[PDB]
Amino acid sequence: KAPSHVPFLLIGGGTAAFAAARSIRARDPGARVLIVSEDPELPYMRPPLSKELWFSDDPNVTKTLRFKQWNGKERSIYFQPPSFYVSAQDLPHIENGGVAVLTGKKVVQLDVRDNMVKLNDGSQITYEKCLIATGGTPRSLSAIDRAGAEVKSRTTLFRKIGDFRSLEKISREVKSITIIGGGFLGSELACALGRKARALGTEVIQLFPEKGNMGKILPEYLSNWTMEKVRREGVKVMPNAIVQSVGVSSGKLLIKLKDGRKVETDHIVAAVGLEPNVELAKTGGLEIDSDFGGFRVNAELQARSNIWVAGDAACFYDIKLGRRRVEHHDHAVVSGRLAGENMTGAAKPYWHQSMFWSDLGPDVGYEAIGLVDSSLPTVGVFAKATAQDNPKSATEQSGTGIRSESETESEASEITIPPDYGKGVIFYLRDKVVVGIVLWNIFNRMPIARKIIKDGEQHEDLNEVAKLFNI
Ligand SMILES: Cc1cc2nc3c(=O)[nH]c(=O)nc-3n(C[C@H](O)[C@H](O)[C@H](O)COP(=O)(O)OP(=O)(O)OC[C@H]3O[C@@H](n4cnc5c(N)ncnc54)[C@H](O)[C@@H]3O)c2cc1C
Repeated sequence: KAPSHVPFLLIGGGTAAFAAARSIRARDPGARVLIVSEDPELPYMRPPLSKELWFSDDPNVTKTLRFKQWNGKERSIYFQPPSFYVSAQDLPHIENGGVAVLTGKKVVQLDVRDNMVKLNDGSQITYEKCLIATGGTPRSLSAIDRAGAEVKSRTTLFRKIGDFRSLEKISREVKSITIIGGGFLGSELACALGRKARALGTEVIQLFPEKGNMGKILPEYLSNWTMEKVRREGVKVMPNAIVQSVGVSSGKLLIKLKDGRKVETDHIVAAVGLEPNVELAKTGGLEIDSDFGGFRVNAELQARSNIWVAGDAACFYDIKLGRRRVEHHDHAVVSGRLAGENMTGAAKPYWHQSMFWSDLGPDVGYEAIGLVDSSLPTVGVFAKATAQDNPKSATEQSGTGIRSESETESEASEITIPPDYGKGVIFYLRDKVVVGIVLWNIFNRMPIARKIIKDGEQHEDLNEVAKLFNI
């Protein structure tokens, strides 16, 4: 089925590859683009898998994957209808070109000098320009790694459609599920599973070594508030939990913690970060970053004269922060688009400041930008929330749940300071300069946050700065 040659080859069929395909076709209306995708699905967005797809009373949603946004309006998880793609066989000579996807196929060898890749089925494909957009593989716990096949078979590493379907099934079938990891994803899943368990009368546990949810990122006040929110959903949250081992004890999973607590459960979900998919660097002879992970690229996202990297797999040069890798939807879209533009001769640098967002449900959301690390000095400024300061209202206003879309990618032109907390802004500092911002239930203000960080001025009074965020 695979053609012998394609002008544009995109390795991996995720968010970054789809953005690049769209960019290439916009700039070159007759372009011929092939996406090679190891997963059996056509390109789709990930955020709904831990969010709106769980907030449903319709059993058909697991089959269609057409979810309802917080505003009640339906959207498909897929970036475009399957009929918008051309067949890989037709690609070389179909009038006006198109975008094809080879699903269920892995690129296993990259030969840079020969502009060639080899698939797992032995197929050889040459390219003129290549994007690596392979994303990452979920990290496991060493305690699970060392526990043997039975424990492993009863642990979900949450990333794909397949994991959504298998976990949604498990949540209807078993009595107890344990999430390991306190980050945004672990916490989203805790809230999603918690809501399911309430209707079924079952148990959800979330455990992590930090003092509270998102403890590596949020300062203690807001980390603690989040833990209480998750507890209000019915979830048993266990902070200061260091996993010693995991075994099977008369049919149940048994998690032993260093402090002496034991946790008995039916299934485990791990959400403890990501290992960038860099296997192709071996045969490709490409440099990887041993400190931050990922393929090292220049300002234009090039690994080689005709090889670019975008999305989760890229270790890029952040304009403010230096060598960096992120796991942001926004980054995958903007870096993928830019790769596509540069593959069609734009030669433009990656200067975008990537934003991140998380919704715990329709009532609580976060946004983040820049260097966000709870070990840094911070200043938090908080206020009571208004009726509009929640993900649902933000989605009602914008028409979308993908916040990188509603926020805009832009930075504000100017930021003239105007002359039971439920929202706020948190500034992360270096010598009175703001290097990162977290927004709690404040929407449509990311351009202001980008402007503050880009300008890099010293600020005498952060309480004045907070007025820009309507605090
Ligand atoms: C459940 C979940 C929820 C998330 N929610 C948010 C959110 O709310 N906000 C936010 O900012 N970010 C969120 N993220 C992160 C965001 O989704 C990612 O940053 C984004 O998916 C990265 O896109 P990508 O194209 O780089 O990688 P991916 O989407 O991982 O795509 C990579 C693809 O390449 C395939 N592949 C790998 N190797 C090969 C190979 N050799 N040959 C062929 N194919 C290969 C993989 O199977 C995969 O399909 C979430 C992530 C997850 C998993």
